[PDB]
Amino acid sequence: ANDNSEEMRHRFRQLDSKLNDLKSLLKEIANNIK
Amino acid sequence: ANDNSEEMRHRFRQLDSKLNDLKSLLKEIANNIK
Repeated sequence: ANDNSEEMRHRFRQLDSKLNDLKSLLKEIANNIK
Repeated sequence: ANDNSEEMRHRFRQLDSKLNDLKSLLKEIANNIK
């Protein structure tokens, strides 16, 4: 049983968590400046 | 031997490095404002 969907999928999930970390950083700066 | 997984994969790696550069910029601004 072999597939290449889950490896790109796991890439998508880890970049999604990176983007959410970046969103948390942006909302941190949004709370700090205001 | 032909595949299209590695070209989209290399796109994913170069955008991941772009995102990490953006994270370094955000942490630079996070260090500068504070």
